[PDB]
Amino acid sequence: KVNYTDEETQKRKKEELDKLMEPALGYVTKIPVNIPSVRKTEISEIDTVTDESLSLVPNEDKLRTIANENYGSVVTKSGSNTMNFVRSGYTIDVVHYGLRDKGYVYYKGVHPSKELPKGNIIVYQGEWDFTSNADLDAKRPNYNPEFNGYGAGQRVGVTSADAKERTYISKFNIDFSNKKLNGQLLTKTKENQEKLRYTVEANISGNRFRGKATATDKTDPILGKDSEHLEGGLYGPKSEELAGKFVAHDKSLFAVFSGKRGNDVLETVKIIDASKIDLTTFESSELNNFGNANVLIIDGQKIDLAGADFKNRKTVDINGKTMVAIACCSNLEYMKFGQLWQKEGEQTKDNSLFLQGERTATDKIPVGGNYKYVGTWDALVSKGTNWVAEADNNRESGYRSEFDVNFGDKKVSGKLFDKGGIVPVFMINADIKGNGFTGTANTTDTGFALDSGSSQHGNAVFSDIKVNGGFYGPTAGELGGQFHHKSDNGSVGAVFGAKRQIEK
Ligand SMILES: C[As](C)(=O)[O-]
Repeated sequence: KVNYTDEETQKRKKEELDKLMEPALGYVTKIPVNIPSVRKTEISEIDTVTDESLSLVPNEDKLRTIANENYGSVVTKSGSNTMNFVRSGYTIDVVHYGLRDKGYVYYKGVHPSKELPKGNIIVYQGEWDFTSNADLDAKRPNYNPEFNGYGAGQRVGVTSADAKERTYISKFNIDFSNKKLNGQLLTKTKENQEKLRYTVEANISGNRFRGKATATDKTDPILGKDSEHLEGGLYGPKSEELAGKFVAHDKSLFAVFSGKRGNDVLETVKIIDASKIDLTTFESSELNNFGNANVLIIDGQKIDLAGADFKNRKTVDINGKTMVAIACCSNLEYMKFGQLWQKEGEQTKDNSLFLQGERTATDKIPVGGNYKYVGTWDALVSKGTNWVAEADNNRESGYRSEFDVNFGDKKVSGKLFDKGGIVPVFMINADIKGNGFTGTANTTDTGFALDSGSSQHGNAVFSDIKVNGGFYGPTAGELGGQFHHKSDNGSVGAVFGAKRQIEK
């Protein structure tokens, strides 16, 4: 009166929806509420969830604050009683009236899966929830057989919480051999009759899936619009569970869903490596990753690692912390490694090395043939003084990593050089198993001087340090790995990557 909104073109609307396809630990949206002069409020406030705690309900704090100041009553559904790695549902003020916030609908999960079942078709079952938009002109009946009260969905978004004695159940079939999923979102009445509301189809990439939800009944004034923007992820170390959301193409619905597979013991395969070595404790810890090795996830937030140079320094603010990553290399398409630390003004804290890669499928690991791989590496050795390897582009005399891989004998042989070194400082010997390798890193008998480069200073020696690595890319044309050891006799953390060679 008069109400002005931004004129959104169809192109802009698609772009907006496309943005919502970015993988994240979770997502949350506000339940729409009409201001007095408007007749329709779309679903518009859709935020990523970046915290990693399963006990934190997205925006429940914001809601309880408003509820309390208005004597409301907050109720929260998460599925916390069934799921171990995912949460899905709503937090809602059930005695809501007027123009104040009603609540939120969300999903989130922890430990995006780094191992998937090897193959076959696996069943996941869970629940789903939703909020509609608010619309006076959507033919939503004053009396609704499915939803409680007067004019459900008309002035305030209607939700799964408002249903009359109905349960909202989800079922999925994941075909891990073809990386495809299908599913059904159903409603069950008190008389135990099921009605299919949406069919879901999606493709799996990394530990995420992207696809669509097709409304089964387009005459439904609330659950009647298709989505071409469904996205979710597998969660748990071994894809024990899933969770995701979809947004109706007209922003008239935001649905979330969860799922859990049965107790059957399945064989799994590694799809992702993503970890870091702390350069003070020389301990390894896992990083969150969604299957894109060129994206570094810190505190549920992302750092693009790609850049114009051989290796690139990225500097990103994450929760008031200035993170710095030096990521190598531009010739590696399916993996990245390098340094990571917190910029503490002039100093630096939590110095670490990281490595990420997208594992080759086991059935694409070559069965025979001998290949050279060439790349570089990053390392810290400490034994009184510090010795360092910093990733570089000098194949002749730099910090070279060189490998001979014999796929026939399932052997990897590697050499890690110091700059100017004529003999390597580390020798790697490993066995190939599935899409990775494991073995040892050894210095020579009498090892290498901590360069310095001093005629009184010490020498470092390491014996049978455990090495873990993977093959990355469609046909294992890239390889990488790491090793770490903590000792008073000397310590080391090292990451390396290399690119398969062709004889020119
Ligand atoms: C193109 As890629 C290695 O980020 O899947």
